[PDB]
Amino acid sequence: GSSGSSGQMSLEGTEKASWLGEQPQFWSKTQVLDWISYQVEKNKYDASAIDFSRCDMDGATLCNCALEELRLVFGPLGDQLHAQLRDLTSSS
Repeated sequence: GSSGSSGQMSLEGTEKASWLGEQPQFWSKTQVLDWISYQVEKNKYDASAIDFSRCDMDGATLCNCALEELRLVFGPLGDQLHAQLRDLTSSS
């Protein structure tokens, strides 16, 4: 907007990620929703469409879920989330 106008609210947090270090297949009901916020805050998504109530996937269900599915549970944001999950499982 003008002279910053961003980054003036909650700028502290350094305790690793609850979903960092473990594959997407061994994720918990919390880790999942926890990973979403990360992609929702990075993609600048309003996050006023996704249905967290529908995201009951613990972990194995997320990696097993389908593309169109993630798009119906996380709105149009799924298209972006899937791309990420596709790399997590892919591994090196």
